[PDB]
Amino acid sequence: MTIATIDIGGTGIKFASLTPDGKILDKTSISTPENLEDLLAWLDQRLSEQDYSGIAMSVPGAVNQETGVIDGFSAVPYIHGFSWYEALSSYQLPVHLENDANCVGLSELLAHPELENAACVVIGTGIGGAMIINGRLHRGRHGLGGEFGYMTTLAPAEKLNNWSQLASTGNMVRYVIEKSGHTDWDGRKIYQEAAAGNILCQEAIERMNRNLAQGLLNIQYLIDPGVISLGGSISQNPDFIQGVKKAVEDFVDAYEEYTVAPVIQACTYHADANLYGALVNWLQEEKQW
Amino acid sequence: MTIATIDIGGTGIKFASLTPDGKILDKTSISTPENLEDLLAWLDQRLSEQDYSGIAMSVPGAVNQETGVIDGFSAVPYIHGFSWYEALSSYQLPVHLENDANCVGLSELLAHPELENAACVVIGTGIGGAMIINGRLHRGRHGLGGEFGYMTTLAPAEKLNNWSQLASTGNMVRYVIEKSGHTDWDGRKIYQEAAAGNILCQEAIERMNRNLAQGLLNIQYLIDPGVISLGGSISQNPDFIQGVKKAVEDFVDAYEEYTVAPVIQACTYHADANLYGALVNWLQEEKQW
Ligand SMILES: OC[C@H]1O[C@@](CO)(O[C@H]2O[C@H](CO)[C@@H](O)[C@H](O)[C@H]2O)[C@@H](O)[C@@H]1O
Ligand SMILES: OC[C@H]1O[C@@](CO)(O[C@H]2O[C@H](CO)[C@@H](O)[C@H](O)[C@H]2O)[C@@H](O)[C@@H]1O
Ligand SMILES: OC[C@H]1O[C@@](CO)(O[C@H]2O[C@H](CO)[C@@H](O)[C@H](O)[C@H]2O)[C@@H](O)[C@@H]1O
Ligand SMILES: OC[C@H]1O[C@@](CO)(O[C@H]2O[C@H](CO)[C@@H](O)[C@H](O)[C@H]2O)[C@@H](O)[C@@H]1O
Ligand SMILES: OC[C@H]1O[C@@](CO)(O[C@H]2O[C@H](CO)[C@@H](O)[C@H](O)[C@H]2O)[C@@H](O)[C@@H]1O
Ligand SMILES: OC[C@H]1O[C@@](CO)(O[C@H]2O[C@H](CO)[C@@H](O)[C@H](O)[C@H]2O)[C@@H](O)[C@@H]1O
Repeated sequence: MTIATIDIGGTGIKFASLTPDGKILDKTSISTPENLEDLLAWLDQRLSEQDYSGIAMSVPGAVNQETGVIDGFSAVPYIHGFSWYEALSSYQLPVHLENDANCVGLSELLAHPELENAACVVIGTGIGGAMIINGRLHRGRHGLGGEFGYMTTLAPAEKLNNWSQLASTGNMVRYVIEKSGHTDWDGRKIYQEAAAGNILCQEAIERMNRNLAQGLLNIQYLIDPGVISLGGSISQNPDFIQGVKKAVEDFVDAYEEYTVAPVIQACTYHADANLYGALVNWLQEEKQW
Repeated sequence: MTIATIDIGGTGIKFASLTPDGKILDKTSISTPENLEDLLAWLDQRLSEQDYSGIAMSVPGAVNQETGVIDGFSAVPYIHGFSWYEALSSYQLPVHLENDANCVGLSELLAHPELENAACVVIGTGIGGAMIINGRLHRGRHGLGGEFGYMTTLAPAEKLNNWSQLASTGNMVRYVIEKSGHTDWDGRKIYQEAAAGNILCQEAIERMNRNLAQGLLNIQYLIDPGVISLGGSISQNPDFIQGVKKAVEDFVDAYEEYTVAPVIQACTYHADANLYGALVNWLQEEKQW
């Protein structure tokens, strides 16, 4: 059994053949096509060249599990408005799709197959997330389960002041860009410069970690997960992870109200997390998990 | 089949015989006893006088479903630190207990047996809650599921600024008490006086509803329930319910970020909500639901 596993994003399309244990057997990618018709022909070319038992996909936007339709909006607009169950029917394979942040959450089941209740917070330009409840994805009435970036941790005012706005890597970058006066920054450089003495980076980091810690304690007391995994590029840096944990410890010690602290850990995967999670989504929906 | 149903609180102990459809067949109460030994003898007297098939209980504090022990702290301290499975073993009946705010959430299943995913926010002196996920109570790793009163909607500072502090009936009362200069207030009087022209009451109400609306949109975007039910004494007033909904509509219209609005409704029950919910908890744990 091989699963044709597909990650569609603005940054490119990946196609990989995975085993049911989650081993990548081969991996290829192209630049995002200009039109649906060029993507379907690429996908036809990849699918045609092994005997696949299933097609699993990580996509941006909100999937309707009943129709195969991806709603909402994303960086790849031509993927929306039709049934992928129909678009791929001719392979006569079971097809499942799932939203990318949910995929990242499910990839943790491969790494930690004993997880029952878990939250995953994917930190990028904004903040997306996922919930697992008794070993399964929790999607919610309107597929909005685990949209932790919508959480307002300040009173809305001129701006919504949702978590994505206050606590994301993109918004830490946007803040150092505004005060440094130039745009040659990313999260990883902010870290090097703070380590080198750079005061404004030190402070960008402290605000970031403190806003994350406030929002992570909310998640802990609202859904009470066994663990919260942090994903996205920045969670791949152990200095970020240690800084967030210390920031959480500091809230807990300061407010007598707090008893339990969340268990926090970096996501296991990142670069291929959507492949692994789209795989694990396929296996669960087909009940081979 | 009759279930001996018990609600233990600081305000008194209720004992009622319920049918499995949720009909109260008889209902009695006493003042909270001064000691465990007087409560167990009262309970023995009530239990002795019909043929019960089960014992269902609503209790304050955190229940350990495996041990029957109620942890934490409450207004009735002598109920903590022992197994109620042991304390009641001699009746040789199935015994289940559940925390009171969770009970209130489960009472909604009696009123609305089709609920799959639901949040319940119990508004009193503070804010407690419950989550239902696929028709069952979600308790979480540390029985903290649905402790929505712990959610911080402002940055912590001198005070934690958790939802219970900013949005509860008790804290609306505490605010009118502080500015009116006297203590002859409750939520229901605040409403009459605001209706009569009283400006400070009008404002207490507006702050209350606006803080509730902010926190209710968080719940909607974080767990994405089909409905949020509001319980506690104040939710029994239709003017409060209408004011909260309008306050939510006003956030939605103001922030382009918001698409879906929560469906909000008053809890069906209040005065006997713990009895009904403790009943429904019993039936689910015994798989007769
Ligand atoms: O998993 C979707 C996938 O399965 C196929 C057949 O292998 O279609 C089946 O599933 C669809 C979704 O419910 C049905 O509408 C269809 O009629 C059924 O045969 C493929 O056509 C499709 O890509
Ligand atoms: O943690 C994985 C999570 O992050 C994203 C966005 O960063 O990963 C995508 O973009 C990356 C570019 O930095 C790639 O390395 C990665 O392979 C790609 O999927 C989300 O798409 C993903 O859900
Ligand atoms: O690899 C670390 C680092 O590089 C980034 C830069 O955007 O992503 C690149 O490398 C990934 C491998 O980790 C690829 O999947 C991706 O396509 C590539 O752009 C970061 O996301 C990551 O932090
Ligand atoms: O539901 C608890 C209740 O059941 C009884 C027997 O009717 O005890 C059973 O359940 C306990 C909880 O697991 C066991 O420890 C016990 O050994 C078993 O017989 C009552 O004793 C108890 O109140
Ligand atoms: O909505 C029910 C919820 O409210 C409480 C606290 O108000 O109800 C208890 O106290 C009331 C006094 O106003 C009583 O009317 C009610 O019968 C009693 O249980 C919580 O205990 C309950 O969970
Ligand atoms: O009944 C409405 C109103 O009265 C209060 C006052 O505290 O509770 C009393 O009445 C209840 C019946 O609704 C009883 O269960 C309770 O014991 C009694 O004190 C409020 O809770 C409620 O809003």
